[PDB]
Amino acid sequence: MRGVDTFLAFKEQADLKTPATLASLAAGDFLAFNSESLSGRQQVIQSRAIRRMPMRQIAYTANGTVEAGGAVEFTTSNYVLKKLLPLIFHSKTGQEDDPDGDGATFTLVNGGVLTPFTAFVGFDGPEGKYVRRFFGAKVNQATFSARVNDMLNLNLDVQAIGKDILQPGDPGWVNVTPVYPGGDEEYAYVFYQARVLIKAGDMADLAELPVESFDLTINHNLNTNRYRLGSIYRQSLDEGVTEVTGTFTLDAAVKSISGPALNLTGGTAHDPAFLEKVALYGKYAALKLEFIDPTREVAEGVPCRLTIHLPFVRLEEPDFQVRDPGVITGSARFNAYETISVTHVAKF
Amino acid sequence: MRGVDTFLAFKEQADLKTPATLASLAAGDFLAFNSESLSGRQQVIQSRAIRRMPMRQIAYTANGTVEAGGAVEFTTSNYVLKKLLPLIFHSKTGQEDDPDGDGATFTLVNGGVLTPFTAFVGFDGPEGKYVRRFFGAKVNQATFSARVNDMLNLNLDVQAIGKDILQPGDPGWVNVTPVYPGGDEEYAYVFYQARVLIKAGDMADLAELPVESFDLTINHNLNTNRYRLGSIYRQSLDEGVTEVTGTFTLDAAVKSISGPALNLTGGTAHDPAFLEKVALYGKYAALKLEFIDPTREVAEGVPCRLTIHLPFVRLEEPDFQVRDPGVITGSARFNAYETISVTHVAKF
Amino acid sequence: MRGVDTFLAFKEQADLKTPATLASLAAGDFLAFNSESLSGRQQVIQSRAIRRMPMRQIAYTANGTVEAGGAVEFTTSNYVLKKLLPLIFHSKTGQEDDPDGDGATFTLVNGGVLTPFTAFVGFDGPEGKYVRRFFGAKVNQATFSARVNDMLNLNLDVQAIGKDILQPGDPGWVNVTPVYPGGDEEYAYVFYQARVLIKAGDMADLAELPVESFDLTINHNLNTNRYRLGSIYRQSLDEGVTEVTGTFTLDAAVKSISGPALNLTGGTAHDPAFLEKVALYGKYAALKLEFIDPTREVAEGVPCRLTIHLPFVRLEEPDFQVRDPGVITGSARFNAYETISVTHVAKF
Amino acid sequence: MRGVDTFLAFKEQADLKTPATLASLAAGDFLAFNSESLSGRQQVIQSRAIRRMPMRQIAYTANGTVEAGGAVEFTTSNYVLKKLLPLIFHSKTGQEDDPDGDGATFTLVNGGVLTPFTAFVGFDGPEGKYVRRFFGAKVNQATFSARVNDMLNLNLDVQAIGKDILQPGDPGWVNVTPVYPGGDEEYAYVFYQARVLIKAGDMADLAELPVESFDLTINHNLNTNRYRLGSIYRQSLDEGVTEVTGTFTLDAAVKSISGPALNLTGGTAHDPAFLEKVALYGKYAALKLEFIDPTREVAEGVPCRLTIHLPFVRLEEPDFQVRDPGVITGSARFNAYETISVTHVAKF
Amino acid sequence: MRGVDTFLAFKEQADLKTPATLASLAAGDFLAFNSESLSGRQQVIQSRAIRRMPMRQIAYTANGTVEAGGAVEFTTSNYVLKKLLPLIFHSKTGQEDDPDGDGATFTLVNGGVLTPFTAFVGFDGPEGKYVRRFFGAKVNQATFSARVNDMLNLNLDVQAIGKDILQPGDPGWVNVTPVYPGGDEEYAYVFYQARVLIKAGDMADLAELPVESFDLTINHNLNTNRYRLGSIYRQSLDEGVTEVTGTFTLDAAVKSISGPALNLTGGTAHDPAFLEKVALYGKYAALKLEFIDPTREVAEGVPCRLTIHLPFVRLEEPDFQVRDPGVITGSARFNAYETISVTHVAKF
Repeated sequence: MRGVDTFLAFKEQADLKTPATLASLAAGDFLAFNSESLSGRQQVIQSRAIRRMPMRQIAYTANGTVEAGGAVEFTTSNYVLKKLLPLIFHSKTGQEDDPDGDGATFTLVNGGVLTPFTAFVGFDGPEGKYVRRFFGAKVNQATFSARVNDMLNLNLDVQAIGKDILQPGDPGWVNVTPVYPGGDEEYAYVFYQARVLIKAGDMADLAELPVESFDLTINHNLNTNRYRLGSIYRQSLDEGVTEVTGTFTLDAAVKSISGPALNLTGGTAHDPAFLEKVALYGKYAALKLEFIDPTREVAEGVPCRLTIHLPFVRLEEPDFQVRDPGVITGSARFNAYETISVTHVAKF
Repeated sequence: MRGVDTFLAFKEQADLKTPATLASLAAGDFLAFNSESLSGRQQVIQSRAIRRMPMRQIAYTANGTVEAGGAVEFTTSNYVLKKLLPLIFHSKTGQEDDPDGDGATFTLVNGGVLTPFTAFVGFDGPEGKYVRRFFGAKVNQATFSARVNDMLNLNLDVQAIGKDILQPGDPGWVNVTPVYPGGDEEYAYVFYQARVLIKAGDMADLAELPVESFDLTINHNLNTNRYRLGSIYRQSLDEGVTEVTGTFTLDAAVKSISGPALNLTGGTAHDPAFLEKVALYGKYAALKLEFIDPTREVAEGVPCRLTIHLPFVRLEEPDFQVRDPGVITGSARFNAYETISVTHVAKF
Repeated sequence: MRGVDTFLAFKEQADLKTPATLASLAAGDFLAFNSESLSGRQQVIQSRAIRRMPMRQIAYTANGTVEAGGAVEFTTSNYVLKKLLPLIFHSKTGQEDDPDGDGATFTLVNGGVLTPFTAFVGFDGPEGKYVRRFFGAKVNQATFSARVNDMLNLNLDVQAIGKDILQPGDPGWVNVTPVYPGGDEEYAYVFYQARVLIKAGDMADLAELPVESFDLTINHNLNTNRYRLGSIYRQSLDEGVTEVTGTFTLDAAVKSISGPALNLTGGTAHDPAFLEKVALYGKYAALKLEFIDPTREVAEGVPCRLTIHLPFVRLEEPDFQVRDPGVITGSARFNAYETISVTHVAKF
Repeated sequence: MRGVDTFLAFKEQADLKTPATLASLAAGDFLAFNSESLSGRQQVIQSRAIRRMPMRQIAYTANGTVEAGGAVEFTTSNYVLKKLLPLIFHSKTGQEDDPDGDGATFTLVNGGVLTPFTAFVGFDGPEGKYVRRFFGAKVNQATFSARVNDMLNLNLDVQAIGKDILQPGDPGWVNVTPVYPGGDEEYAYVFYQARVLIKAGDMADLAELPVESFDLTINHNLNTNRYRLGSIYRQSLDEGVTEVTGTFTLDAAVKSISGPALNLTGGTAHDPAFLEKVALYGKYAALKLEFIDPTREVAEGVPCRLTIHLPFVRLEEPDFQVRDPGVITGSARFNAYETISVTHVAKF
Repeated sequence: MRGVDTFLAFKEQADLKTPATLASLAAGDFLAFNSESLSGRQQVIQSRAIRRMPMRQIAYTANGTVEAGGAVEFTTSNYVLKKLLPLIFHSKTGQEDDPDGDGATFTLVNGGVLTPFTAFVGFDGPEGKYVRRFFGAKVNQATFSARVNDMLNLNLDVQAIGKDILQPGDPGWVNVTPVYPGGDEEYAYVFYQARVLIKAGDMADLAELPVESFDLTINHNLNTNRYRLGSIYRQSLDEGVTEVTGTFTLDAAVKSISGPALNLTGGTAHDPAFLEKVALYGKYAALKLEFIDPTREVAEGVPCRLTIHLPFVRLEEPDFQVRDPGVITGSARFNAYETISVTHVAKF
């Protein structure tokens, strides 16, 4: 088997306990991924009755609860986002390809819940055909990452209720053929389309920072330990409180490329201690990570766009250490507080 | 001192507390090793009486219990196995060079015990001569490892009661000269002599797997904390329950090279999910790791052989992750349950 | 032995592990080559057991995995192409000597595989007779090269599973007599039959470039490291992704000899920065390397022909350096992307 | 196009990111060069999403960061030096044609910076007209070389932010006509005007060495890897620490032609191991490479002059190997330490 | 200085750290060499304290460890061998000019060590007199080379502890006058005195091969990195394991000139694949490189002789490539394994 012999398909399921059928998979369900590590683990119970034996005994071993889940990396593309953003957030408003050009907005709501889905990891190679079905899956974490000379990546940590293996002849088997968007239909976001914008203190508008890389993690803090008597499976994947953290790498005392000057008082003079003072005084800043593809138009004059609005953000000490006689660089970590919004303007 | 200036010699001792003498060492006791890390550690006790002092004080420090032990790697050869297999297992039946050709079988028995031995790490170089004697030693762990373009290695984790240093002029000193088997007498096992065989479900016989590497660990779980008032030494090295684990690396959907087809129902059709289903359904499989040297005959038509019979084995999820568009490879871990047997057919 | 005393014969084998027999060689298997460098290498394993010895020891050395392969240069002729193009590409459609005159087309297909073959390098000279048989061979790389005052050359880099030596008296020996096409039957392509055609931007048709030389490499990126326990041989030669690169030498600001004008907007005015702008704007160009022999007719009015269609090609900076007061010449490297096709129209 | 059809023009630009316009070029900007190799390279990004495809595909490729730069060789002449010495060093004091006759002195200062410039490589030939503009250029390295029967050459390694192509009809195009100094106005330095002077230990003055050739490299160690999200271009060319190295070829045990005797104690007796002892004892020597043209007067009795003052220099082992029964010759490498000064006395 | 103005003298020193005095040099110490490249290198340490400075600073630079060594080429002659063979090998038995005629035998012993020596490279020319003394020198590598129309050459790679320069007036200076053997006393080995003999398989005796050239390298693998705190010098030159490799050039399928036929079964029929099969089957062969000067008698009927016995040798694939229609020639590389012996029968 080769990685090209395998397909990945997420499909949303009505109830957490009812896996999607392998015959319902259609266009839009199959995603091109960078790597998958979904797996299931069964727990083994050993009787505590003391017995003389040189080694473990089959008659006195039982198997207990099962876990399922793992990571999936994606290159954040057009259809990948269309499929995954609804699985990462609670509410969606609008349509990406809305003609007016405001796209779809994804937010976390007060008592919102995550959509459960079934992950199919199918294999069709010279050795044969079989599908790993992970049912009752939820996105536990989602990291957006942007590096130089790279694309925008999206790493999902998924928790599931259980795994099973479907093979030709099983009661729920269909010989599925993955269908993907055309090469001319699917688009990705590259590093040179990115813009990190910050605002703090009395700054009038968002000023663009020259960062080298950025990461943004949404962590839903699912409770993956709700077991009961009479079942080896998790009984739910209840979501806790969403923790939105992140990091971005940039120099010490950087000036803004565009927008106002980095100055907590809104003045025109640059503050070489801007981020350090933001971190030291516990100020709240507004971030905006924005990808714009001008070469792709969604409306009359509206380009493809992926904006992440993080109003109210608290930075840790920016980590600007004097390590050598060269340029002082560091990574500023941050935690988002009140809300996170994601607007995706895209045409399909 | 150089590593070539040193010798290693294990010798079996009647009682755990009576070290073997340095004059009893003879042919068969000295082993060629890859590396040794046997050492002793003394514990330092510091009085808790509160006293004003800028630093620790010699008058208020005592030294407590001592540990000894460490690792020794070997290239699993003819005489190395002859010497070490009796130290790793509880019972031996037969003789390796038995003319009929079934060799010696080493197994763990119900209430069996490990043989204690003394490890001599001797040095004889331009600087002088001295022996590190580790008395009351037992094999705590033993790992067999096979890699491609390598030999079969055996790593022993040894626990001992204590260490001492013998030097010219001590009451128990003898100027020992290590004697080793002739180059034409000693043989090793190479990777291309190895065969991993598996069996599960209704499979009729053992089918050979094409694995890239394998490891098998026997862990005797010695209790190394039995101290008493009136002695700085361990009072015993009581063995717990032997845990036999292992791992082997191979591809997803491997087909067997020889034997039947990998099929849990004994059919002739290949099952591309064989190991995954073995792990997911908690089935017990039979493994057999076997080295055969046809170029070395022990009987009329019986070749040198080292077989490790692991009936009843439980695999973890085989770890077949889609990491890249190339061949999907992974490592299947396993735990052995009821018994482990080791047959060594060898001529000396 | 002289190079004239040796023959070379490729023969296609059903399975990668079953070498072709030396008795199956017939007309069409024997090829006239410029030079061969096929060879096998055995790996030597040295025991890591530390031992005092001034030099390596025979008793403590083992031999490990084997590689085989090397290069073979051909003068791209009639029968050479007939034999080798099926070994370099995945799919073939048509017959070279098809009466209609479209020849055979060789392409890479989505999940296509390379044909394994056995290479016989036989020697029959005053010293005696013996054959080097390289079994399980695949074409790893194939370079087409055209220079002025030369013929079209084809250099193959071949990887194989192993080598063996056949001699009179061996179980698989036949006294083979090489049979070759008649001098009046075999034809080659000369430099003055070549045409390099390019197209980019809005150019309406392919415009001919005056190049001095060209090279085109197909690289199948075989995985030559798939070894296992129990075998010194490679277990497969799995092909990765085919990388098609190349280079052609020409002057700076060249005009086209025929076809439209080199103009990214399809106009009639020449663009002296055509290739530089193609490389700087990351445009995709279409190349066509075409050999035509009008003196050899395959159909009523169809000449012998070897066309290499490379639609979608990306040039690197054309390398037009001002080195001296003479004509500015340079080499434009390129990488092909979507597909490569090779049409061979030939009569045998 | 011929090398005579091309011109080269450097022009200093106010900010690193604002290229000089092609209409601002005037007398003094155009330089006669020996060879140019300025070029730009775009990086190509390949999506990591695993997909079945025989070859790279266009829809899944993006292009990333760009580099620009290359080498330019000059014959160190009057106006070439006037133009380039200000680009190689940090500070200039004086005017070459100062009547008093001390010329201009170029030095590296503590926190000094390099001047950014735009390099125009223009072509105007039978094929047409177009300019390669390399904007944001800095001198990364500068080598002065003197050989026998040659002129003094100056090789610049230049790093730039990016390249673009200007052509008739572009928004910033002007039909520039290169203007050069008259043949009777421009002068060069020949080998027979050179003098290498050394001083070490207690030597009272500088003693002239008879060297066969010399090289002196200034290396500014620019940081050419400062990229950010949202731009394919380098964000700066920050200069590190200037490393000034060099080499000169001469015979073993050479005596000085003029000045004192080569003697680390200032005595009149020659030391045949002078350079070897300077290198072995880690002594610091003072070098002075000086070109004087007596036939060209800049003041009443002051000739044209190019002096390179390298106080404090450390030689490596002079490389005086006995290779043959002839004269022992070798090359002494050196590293300059504290400061480097360059005085140019010239009339224009 | 000319190469004829210099002398070279090795002298054996009692301890590695005590250089031989320049007054102890006498007849037999001075050797005629082809070329020397002995040199010393001092390491320069740069403080890591970050400081603003355009260039390195003398106050913040220190110099560290020193290396010494280099190559010396000799024409393997009578006295050259007498002097150097004891420095290349561990043990010597016998005297070259022993009347019985078995000469001196040089071998590597189990725990043998190399003799340290001091190398004097003295210069006495019109410029003056001075000696380079390299103390604590050991032979790291020694290559014997034989070509057609050449003499037998011996290239030594020497590692030393340090270098110093002695000059008239130093505390250890003596005006040494080199004394050499008379022209009528010294003899060399020419190519036409050479014989390469091979034996493998069941061959009864050594059969002579017609080779074009040969090389044999002894490599002692000295550890040249044993430095300590408080010293800039190496603390030892500990020798590792001696690797004896070599190569000889010959034609493909060569027959033996004398001795038995090249046949792995001892038969009288020639095997055209002899060396290829020796390399492919991993057989061990016995080589013997032997120079005999019949015109020089050491005993009543015993001629001058230099034999290199290499029992047990493993050849790589002989490198017999079909490059052209002429005779197939190649080079067979080999590694010696168990022992190497060198017998020198010589009269002085």
